[PDB]
Amino acid sequence: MRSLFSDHGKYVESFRRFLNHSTEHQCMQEFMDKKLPGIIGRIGDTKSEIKILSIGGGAGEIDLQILSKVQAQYPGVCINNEVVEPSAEQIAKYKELVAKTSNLENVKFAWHKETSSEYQSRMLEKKELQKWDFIHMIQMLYYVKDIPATLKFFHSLLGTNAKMLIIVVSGSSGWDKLWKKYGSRFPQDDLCQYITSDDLTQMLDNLGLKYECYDLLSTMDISDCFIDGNENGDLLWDFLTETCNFNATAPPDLRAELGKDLQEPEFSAKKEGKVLFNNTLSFIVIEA
Ligand SMILES: Cc1nc(N)nc(N)c1-c1ccc(Cl)c(Cl)c1
Ligand SMILES: CN(C)CCCCSC(=N)N
Repeated sequence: MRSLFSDHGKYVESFRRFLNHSTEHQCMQEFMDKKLPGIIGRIGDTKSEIKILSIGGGAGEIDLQILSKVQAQYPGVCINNEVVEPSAEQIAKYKELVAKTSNLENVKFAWHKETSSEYQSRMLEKKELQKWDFIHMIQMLYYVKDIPATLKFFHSLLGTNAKMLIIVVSGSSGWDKLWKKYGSRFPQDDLCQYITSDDLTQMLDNLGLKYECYDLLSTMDISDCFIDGNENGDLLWDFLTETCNFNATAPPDLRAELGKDLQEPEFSAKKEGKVLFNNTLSFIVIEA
């Protein structure tokens, strides 16, 4: 039983089934349209340049939505958007997207193929720390080894009136229930750990930082998960379990258990002839 984190194989294909089967994207887009404006309201006050740091930037969809809200709030102001991302593949697509968008003149990008850790250490070696007006870590803390040091570090880079935004699954989502109850019966991949908003808020309370946490409901249609032999439903099985071919490798005593739970009022809600795994997201805003 190997971790789906296999890398650029079943991972990607399973991920895709996750996107085209959940409101993951719409959920974040809804937050950027209704809450982001208020949040970035003063990050550029008194400045002739706005510095934005994207950790785990990814492909850039949401990144681009963020810039747009920042731009309408600060017409004419140059923006400097740096991106910290380890995967060349992700960087390639991010670049492609930029070259197709046309409202990006006052915006200059720079991409760095490295991890947030390499960034952290490599920046602790130079001179004094460069400050940022806005930093964001969207769905990537799962891949960080030392979360506390990471949160203390990046918070120390926040300039005057600056804000840091972080997004992970909610402590009240199905994932939370899925990991607590079956977390150890799933392949241990030291490349990623389980993290919910509960864990994050406790680490933030302990670090003594001031934050605000908003939850927003999202779902993942796992209807194909109850249709024996459904090849797509099997795909979702791999993403959830973080295991390749979960259906054909997992103890008959394991899956048999999951079936009953992936339907309970804690894991998923049922309606319209559908089963919707709870994908609630958390948006934490950390003040400088
Ligand atoms: C929920 C989730 N959501 C997103 N947007 N990306 C992910 N990579 C995960 C995920 C899936 C399985 C495990 Cl084991 C862990 Cl740590 C994280
Ligand atoms: C979707 N998934 C393959 C990989 C994401 C890694 C961003 S890692 C970082 N900045 N330490």
